[PDB]
Amino acid sequence: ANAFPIGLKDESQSDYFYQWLEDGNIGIFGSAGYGKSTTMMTLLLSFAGAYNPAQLHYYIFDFGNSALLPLRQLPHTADYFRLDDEKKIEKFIKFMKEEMEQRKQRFMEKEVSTIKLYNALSEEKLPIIIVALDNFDVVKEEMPDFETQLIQYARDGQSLGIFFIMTATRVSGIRPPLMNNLKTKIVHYFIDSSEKFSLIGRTPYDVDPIPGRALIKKDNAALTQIYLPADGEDDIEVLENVKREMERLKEVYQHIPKPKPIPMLPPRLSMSVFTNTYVQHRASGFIPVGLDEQTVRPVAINMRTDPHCLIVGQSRKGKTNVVKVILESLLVQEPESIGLLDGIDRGLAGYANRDDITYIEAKERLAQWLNEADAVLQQREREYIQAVNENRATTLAWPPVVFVVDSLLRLQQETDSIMQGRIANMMKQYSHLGFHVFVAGNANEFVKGFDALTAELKQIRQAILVTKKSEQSLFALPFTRNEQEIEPGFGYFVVGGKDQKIQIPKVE
Ligand SMILES: CNc1ccccc1C(=O)O[C@@H]1[C@H](O)[C@@H](n2cnc3c(N)ncnc32)O[C@H]1COP(=O)(O)OP(=O)(O)OP(=O)(O)O
Repeated sequence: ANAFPIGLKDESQSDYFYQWLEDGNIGIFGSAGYGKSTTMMTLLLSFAGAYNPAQLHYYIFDFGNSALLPLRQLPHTADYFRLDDEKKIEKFIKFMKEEMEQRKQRFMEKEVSTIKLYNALSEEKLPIIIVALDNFDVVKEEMPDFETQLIQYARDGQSLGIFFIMTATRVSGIRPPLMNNLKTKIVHYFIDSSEKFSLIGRTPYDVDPIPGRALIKKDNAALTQIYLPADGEDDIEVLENVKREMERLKEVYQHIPKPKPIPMLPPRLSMSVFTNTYVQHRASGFIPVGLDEQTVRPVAINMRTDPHCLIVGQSRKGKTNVVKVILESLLVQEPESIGLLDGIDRGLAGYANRDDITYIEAKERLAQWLNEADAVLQQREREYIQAVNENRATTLAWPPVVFVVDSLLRLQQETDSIMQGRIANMMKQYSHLGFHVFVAGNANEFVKGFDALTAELKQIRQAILVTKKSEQSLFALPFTRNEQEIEPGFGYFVVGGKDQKIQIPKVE
């Protein structure tokens, strides 16, 4: 449970025990082909057998030669990193900074120093995070940014319940801060004599003749034979039984929730893949518009609280795509009617033939749809008023009567003062009775328009921007000089003052 036996000490004989937490970070050292990765594999499997996946999280950085590739199958492993996975390692650095910062807040909120205290008092436990790193030499030379973070994890992490394990072929070159934080040190055979001398550490010879100066030996070193991770007579038999060992851990920890992999944005994102894999909420009155940039989770429009939405931007392709993302997501719901007013370019002609979609082009056809829409909304208004006057609980949600517009300029041309005022009144009257409006156009069109219809649209506080925040005077948002360019399938989701970057999926 606590004392993990990792090897047989040379002197009957007793096992060398590694105390949980107390013995701190582990530092595996030695020349090539002397059991650095086996010691790594023995440690990680030993801890996995005692603690749950929910209690113990691994993040294996295998930069050696795929020696820790079997450990990828473990339920304890959150993610597995290689030298080629640079973008994944960069995100991990961001993840740990946020995770450590969040930990420090929770510790300070409940007035505690160590993780052992926090988990004891708090009912919701935090997982122990071991950062396994095979081959430190390659990190030392080729990855100085990651090296800086590894020193921070070893120093500050242990108190927050974030331990660190690493193998290294050349100790001469490792910084004293990193070396000192490595509490436990497993030292395998070395070829060079100079490499051994540095691992001896402080001795009574280091003590100068000064009253008060002294060496404090906590515990003596021990010559130990490290156990193999599984029984076997050769490398293949051990590797086979190591696989069989993990199959048991998978079976034993079946109901225990597994750790989340590091969230990553795909290079290409379609609507079909977005709806199937990522979108796993499928709630009524929620239109998923795209994945968040940082967290990589579906962001959605709450139709009950925020019924209307603007699609602002210069890009014709960008706006039209966002309309299709909304139309596709609206079809998953059970709408009463959808009045699609397409622009002068007939881009959304494919949605015309589909069910529950009235394709609008001329002015006369728009008037017919407004009559059908208003007739339904008038009935809902009666049921709402009758419910309040009879002291009854009002209906929570209705089938959405949506009015999608691909072009604001086309809407103004196809309507007059009377018809524009009618639509504006419908928004004022029926916004709480399942009426929705999705307009698309340039930023200046909303601002320049002082007509009855456009005056109502400019007051809508929710929007999907497919343009820069600096290049619009509609929503007062935070921005800077060095703002990111608006590439295809990228925009901002504005709602209730706040905003966030999102990856908008392409509708084929
Ligand atoms: C990943 N290699 C193995 C995994 C399980 C069993 C054997 C091996 C193996 O390749 O054979 C060697 C010993 O049998 C096996 N071994 C360890 N302890 C042993 C022990 N107590 N008895 C017998 N063999 C042992 O270690 C191996 C040499 O060191 P290793 O490759 O583990 O690490 P490294 O090369 O020092 O560093 P890196 O992999 O990062 O380059």
